Amino acid sequence: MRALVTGAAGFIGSTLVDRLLADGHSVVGLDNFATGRATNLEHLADNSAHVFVEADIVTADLHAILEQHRPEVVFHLAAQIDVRRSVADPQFDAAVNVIGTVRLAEAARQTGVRKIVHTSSGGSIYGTPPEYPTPETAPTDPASPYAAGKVAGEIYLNTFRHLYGLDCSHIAPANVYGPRQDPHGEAGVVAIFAQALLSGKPTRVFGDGTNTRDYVFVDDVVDAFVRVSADVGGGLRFNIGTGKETSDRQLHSAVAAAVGGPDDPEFHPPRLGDLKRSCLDIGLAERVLGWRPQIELADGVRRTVEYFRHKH
Amino acid sequence: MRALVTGAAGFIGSTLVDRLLADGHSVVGLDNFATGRATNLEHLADNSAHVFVEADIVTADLHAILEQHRPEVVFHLAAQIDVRRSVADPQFDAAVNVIGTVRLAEAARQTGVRKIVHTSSGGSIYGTPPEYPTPETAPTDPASPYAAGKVAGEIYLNTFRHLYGLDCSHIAPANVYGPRQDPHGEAGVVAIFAQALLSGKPTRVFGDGTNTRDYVFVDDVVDAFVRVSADVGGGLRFNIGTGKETSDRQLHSAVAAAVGGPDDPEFHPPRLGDLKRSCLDIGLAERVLGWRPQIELADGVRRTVEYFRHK
Ligand SMILES: NC(=O)c1ccc[n+]([C@@H]2O[C@H](COP(=O)([O-])OP(=O)(O)OC[C@H]3O[C@@H](n4cnc5c(N)ncnc54)[C@H](O)[C@@H]3O)[C@@H](O)[C@H]2O)c1
Ligand SMILES: NC(=O)c1ccc[n+]([C@@H]2O[C@H](COP(=O)([O-])OP(=O)(O)OC[C@H]3O[C@@H](n4cnc5c(N)ncnc54)[C@H](O)[C@@H]3O)[C@@H](O)[C@H]2O)c1
Ligand SMILES: O=c1ccn([C@@H]2O[C@H](COP(=O)(O)OP(=O)(O)O[C@H]3O[C@H](CO)[C@H](O)[C@H](O)[C@H]3O)[C@@H](O)[C@H]2O)c(=O)[nH]1
Ligand SMILES: O=c1ccn([C@@H]2O[C@H](COP(=O)(O)OP(=O)(O)O[C@H]3O[C@H](CO)[C@H](O)[C@H](O)[C@H]3O)[C@@H](O)[C@H]2O)c(=O)[nH]1
Repeated sequence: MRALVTGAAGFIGSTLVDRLLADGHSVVGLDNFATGRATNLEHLADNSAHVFVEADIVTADLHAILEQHRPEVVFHLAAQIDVRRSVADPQFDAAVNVIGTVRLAEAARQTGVRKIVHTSSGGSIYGTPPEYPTPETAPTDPASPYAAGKVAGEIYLNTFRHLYGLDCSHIAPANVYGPRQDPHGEAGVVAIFAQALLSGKPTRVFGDGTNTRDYVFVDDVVDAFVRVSADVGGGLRFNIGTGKETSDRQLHSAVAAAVGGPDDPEFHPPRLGDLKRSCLDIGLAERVLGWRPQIELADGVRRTVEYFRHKH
Repeated sequence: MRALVTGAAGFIGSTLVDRLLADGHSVVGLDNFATGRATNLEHLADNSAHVFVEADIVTADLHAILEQHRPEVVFHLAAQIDVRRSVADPQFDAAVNVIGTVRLAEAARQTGVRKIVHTSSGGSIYGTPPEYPTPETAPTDPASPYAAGKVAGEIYLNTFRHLYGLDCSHIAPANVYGPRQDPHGEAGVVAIFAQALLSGKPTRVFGDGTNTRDYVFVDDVVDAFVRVSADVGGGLRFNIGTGKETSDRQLHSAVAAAVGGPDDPEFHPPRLGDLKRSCLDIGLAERVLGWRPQIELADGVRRTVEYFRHK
């Protein structure tokens, strides 16, 4: 089928592109390189099945783009990704994550797109939830602007589903990690730890290091995207994680073990916007999509460290 | 208290301005006249307790404005109000209703504001609801971009409440009608019927005219805004309506009885985005705020028609 991936030059996006190409699809990648990198797609230069469009979802003529490329499925991964950045500038975050999503939906409903697969944030949309691991039936209760825009994105797509019959499902990942994740930002802790420890540069945890996240390997997330792209799970959000909690301190230890380096992080002050715990109930994804995470943290971390070691 | 009202040149907004001033508050009104009218505020020219700011919530320096005026409560009524327009231009609707709300919250949290009273849409946010009358416990299920943006506004304000402790409550009105509603606007059916029947111009219904709404008078809505502005109902939405259903067709008869003469409208195609039924459970507002509507449709229609006739 014809596929279009927004955020295609990014970590998850470029990985998804590779998978869709392997599955025999024609893929249009779309990105403005806000946080994505051309290097993530450079290996595709001579692949006729891939076309890249440099575009900002906030202002580009998405109607024209979709009219030309006629995707059957749009995988919407383009977003402002950093929780702290969303606190610092909530308007910008809302522009990219809400307005960008709205413009894309409005373009899509006009061009015969069958389905949009949205990227939510299973890690943050529930805020501090009533129970862990947290099912999709739990109320959204965002406590950062990033989380709020992700929620608003889902709701708008649900609206376009009612209005035009434009199908949607929402992939709501926990904390995704693996090869191609940028080690030089403030988000993407696995990447940050791996490269810093390989380079012998300082590392840090925040608060007392007891905050937990649910760490899910990129390939597993990509598989969920592909599964939900079919006429399955229409209208639904799916938590995409492992349902296991790892503390900041425990993560550091795991990455240090994989690197074979010291396990001696610095301790820095808490970050406003960051939840204390995150753990997803992944039963619905199993039931509806037949999806289960295959990669355990130890193995995923090893593969991530190797990515940094082999980097040219 | 010091109050700021966004959308103050509008129908509900200017009415709320009057109420707050009467209650002894100082008021800053803010509007860009997208749909509001200067005539709604012209009587305030000489009142020093009131200051008006011409500003667009999407682009204005809201931080500077709120820093200057230091409002304790912000009543947020500025919005793109038309469902059909939201379908025509979802991006614009989202810019005003979502981005505008986000910019206001971000300004408010930095400027010592105690509470934002948001205006949601009780009539539309539930979409086709699981029951009637519809309680606030019913899930939101918007079926127009307008409704979606209203829900998104609520959620962003709830977010700012968690993040910064900026208090918020959501007033979710049904179908508000009464004096100062734009007779020449695209929204406002009671205004449309009143204006047209007074002019002897044609009146029309969409679909087969079976679509129902909950008609709540402006003065009752304003009272709910006042009640919820206190330290009560934090983080909560309140349906503000009558809990009584009136169809597109049945309203026409009421207006014609008030105006006089003929009672025979046309019948045009349904419009994309418009729901079929709407009726709000108003129990929560009663229990929590002590709010009850005072004005019944017949009485409210008389008032509205009389107002329009006087011009
Ligand atoms: N990594 C995680 O833990 C995780 C899990 C849940 C949610 N997500 C979501 O996954 C998606 C991909 O994130 P990622 O981890 O690969 O990070 P990333 O930064 O590599 O991916 C985001 C991509 O979107 C692009 N982009 C940003 N703004 C854009 C705009 N206005 N127009 C066009 N392109 C734009 C960036 O340039 C980048 O390539 C995002 O929607 C993110 O919110 C990430
Ligand atoms: N009338 C109803 O039935 C009803 C009920 C539920 C919800 N609402 C909400 O009530 C509020 C008031 O609506 P109304 O019925 O008085 O209509 P209105 O059009 O008279 O009031 C809206 C006001 O907002 C102003 N405004 C719009 N965009 C603006 C912007 N970008 N910057 C600054 N000001 C801007 C308009 O100029 C106008 O004065 C709105 O938030 C509306 O969505 C209306
Ligand atoms: O140098 C660092 C960086 C981070 N952390 C810790 O690592 C964890 C994860 O932080 P990230 O910034 O890597 O990611 P987030 O938890 O902010 O991720 C959130 O945003 C993502 C988008 O980037 C996804 O949406 C995800 O679901 C959501 O939880 C936190 O507990 C943080 O304290 C450290 O200990 N040291
Ligand atoms: O000439 C007309 C115009 C409208 N209508 C009918 O009148 C009803 C009300 O339409 P309005 O445009 O007056 O208002 P909405 O129903 O669109 O109101 C919605 O948007 C409002 C904001 O403008 C509020 O948010 C409200 O809660 C929400 O239901 C509809 O059934 C419509 O079909 C007619 O019969 N004839």
